[PDB]
Amino acid sequence: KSKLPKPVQDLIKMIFDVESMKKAMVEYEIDLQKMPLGKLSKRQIQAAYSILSEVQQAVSQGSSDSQILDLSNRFYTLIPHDFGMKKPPLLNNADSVQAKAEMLDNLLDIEVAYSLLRGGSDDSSKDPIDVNYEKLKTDIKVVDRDSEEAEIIRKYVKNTHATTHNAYDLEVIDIFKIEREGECQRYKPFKQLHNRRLLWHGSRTTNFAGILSQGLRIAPPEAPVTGYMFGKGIYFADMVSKSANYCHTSQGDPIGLILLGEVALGNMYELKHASHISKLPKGKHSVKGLGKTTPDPSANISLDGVDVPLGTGISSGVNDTSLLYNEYIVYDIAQVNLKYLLKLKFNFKT
Ligand SMILES: NC(=O)c1cccc2c1C(=O)N(C1CCNCC1)C2
Repeated sequence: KSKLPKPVQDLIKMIFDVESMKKAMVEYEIDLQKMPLGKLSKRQIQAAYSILSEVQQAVSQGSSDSQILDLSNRFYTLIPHDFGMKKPPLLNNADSVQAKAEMLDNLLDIEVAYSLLRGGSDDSSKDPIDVNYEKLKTDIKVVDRDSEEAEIIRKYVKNTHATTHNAYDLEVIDIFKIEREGECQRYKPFKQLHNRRLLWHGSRTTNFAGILSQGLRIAPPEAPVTGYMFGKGIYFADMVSKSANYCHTSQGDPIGLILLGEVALGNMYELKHASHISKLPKGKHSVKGLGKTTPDPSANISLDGVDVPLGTGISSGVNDTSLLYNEYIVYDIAQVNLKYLLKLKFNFKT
């Protein structure tokens, strides 16, 4: 039986839940009879991205239908859905390819996880929890409730959570210190770079095995650019309110996970509107999307050299911005050092 702590073990069970995988799929209207979990493939997901990019181009050009129809059939041939009747939705706009792409991102992480939860020696010497834990290649330690670290984190979560979107309330059930294998010697060279901050990154639970196992990644070339406001990179927030929205929780499954990463921002290229870049200006090492709301700068705290902007949310200088919350994008996976992972309960006000 595992020597790990209940909170950690329970974390393993969460990120490796098959049901959750089939749930996220069925929720996507994916036919589990035509496309069961095991059938999922990386190549297949690549091809699908490519089709979606062709649709974007078609949509942008103003393709004379049929071609927009043939591309739609193609995508639904690759990704088997069950509509029954009324026919599948036509992918003929930005909105459609955007959503279809977000799903492929998720489906990708599910394949990564299922491929892991099914790979390796499935013997009976070590217990399932221990085996799986290893597959993650991540050191997971529980952070004491009554500790300076926990105190800080809880304050960061409490302050950056407001009422203008008070559709729910946040409860920190567990906080873990995390250190992925490799993520250290890879980040080292970037630590010798100013503007290092502790930012948020929320994601569906089903994507966490792939995140811990392979770290946060950047969309592939084949992936359509629509949706990525500031190009293909890694996105973070300084307010749990913006990040917590990517955990996609509901009163049905009120529990989600959210990361806390130390990001070497360097000199930030500040923008107020979407802008595909990837290629920053000389001297710029990241992008900062200016939001209408920022954490009170006077409340900024630090440690080790990492700034924690846990100050309560105030109104930034600019409202001429399209963004409501700030956004931080880095285009090099090594500019990120994941530090903590939180298990949070979302209490919806309804
Ligand atoms: N994940 C986060 O915490 C997060 C935080 C801030 C902004 C964004 C994300 C995120 O994931 N964003 C997506 C990027 C891909 N295109 C859809 C939107 C934008």
